[PDB]
Amino acid sequence: STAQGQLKSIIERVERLEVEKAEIMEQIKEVYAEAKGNGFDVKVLKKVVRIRKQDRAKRQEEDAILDLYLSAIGEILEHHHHH
Amino acid sequence: NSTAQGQLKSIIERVERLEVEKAEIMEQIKEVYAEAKGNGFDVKVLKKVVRIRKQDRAKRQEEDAILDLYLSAIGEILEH
Amino acid sequence: NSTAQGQLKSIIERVERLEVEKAEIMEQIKEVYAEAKGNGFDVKVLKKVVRIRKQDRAKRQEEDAILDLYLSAIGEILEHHH
Amino acid sequence: STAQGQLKSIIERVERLEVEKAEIMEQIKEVYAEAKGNGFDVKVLKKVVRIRKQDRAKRQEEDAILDLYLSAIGEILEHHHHH
DNA sequence: CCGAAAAAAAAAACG
DNA sequence: CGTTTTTTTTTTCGG
Repeated sequence: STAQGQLKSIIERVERLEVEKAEIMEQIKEVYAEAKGNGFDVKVLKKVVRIRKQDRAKRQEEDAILDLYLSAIGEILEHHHHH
Repeated sequence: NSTAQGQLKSIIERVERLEVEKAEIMEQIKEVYAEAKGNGFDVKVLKKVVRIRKQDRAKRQEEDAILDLYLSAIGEILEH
Repeated sequence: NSTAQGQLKSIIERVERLEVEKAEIMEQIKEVYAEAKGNGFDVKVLKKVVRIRKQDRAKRQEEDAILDLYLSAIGEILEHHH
Repeated sequence: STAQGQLKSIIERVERLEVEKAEIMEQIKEVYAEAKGNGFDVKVLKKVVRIRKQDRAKRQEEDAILDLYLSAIGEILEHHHHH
């Protein structure tokens, strides 16, 4: 039936995507293992990745607000030029 | 603290790319579930179905692992 | 602040006693495994057996939970035709 | 055989102990939940409990070193009670 | 936001 | 010692 087929496609797509996600997580562990093999401190590395992630989030908030300012300026410009 | 730092950069950049890909996957999963809800499905029940199937596969590999432990223990006893 | 201080110490003290008890339990578990090891058992295999049995109990609990979801969803569909 | 019975008592004792352990973890979680219900921040509470645990480890190590000093002094005292 | 469920990070046991 | 699981903290995600 159509509902059985929809169910099957849902479970199938989710399970494939989660396979891919597990592959990504495993590759990340590969990078950390190689970093450790070259003498790096994995724990501080993970802390660095977390900190850079947090700073990146702040920058994106700043960029969205920045775009608000740019939008208001854009309206002021179009109004200035015509009339 | 010189020529290791160039490698450090490759490390962090590779990690950041991989986590980008990971977030893209998570987003696709969320999209599939939201479309399922839009087609009248209960996302919570769907996730429980996926969860149980995942646990069953994990158990099956676990039992393969205990089997391998048994065969190894026997071989260790018989070799020495 | 002030009045909360009496509650704070009672909380931390009860939790810390409970953590004492939990650590004592972990010690007893290690004792059982060590004595079995002294009797020739393979501790790793034993832990795997305990772990598999626990996974079976978890799986059965999950099956009961999804069963309840099915029953509730059926009740939802039927009770909201009227 | 006797090894079958030993196996069974082992598995049952461990499983009984892990039952007890899960009940204790539940009591801890409940205490934190009611504390939160009284307006506390659970995360900071857990951080404090962890810090006190770390202090307890530090003091017990230092107390063991203290015992080394006390024992050596005791040896000097037994030597003294001879002169 | 909450409460459960996944994942990351931290801690510890085993050889 | 270190590694390779276990335990805890942090994060996710639907409601």
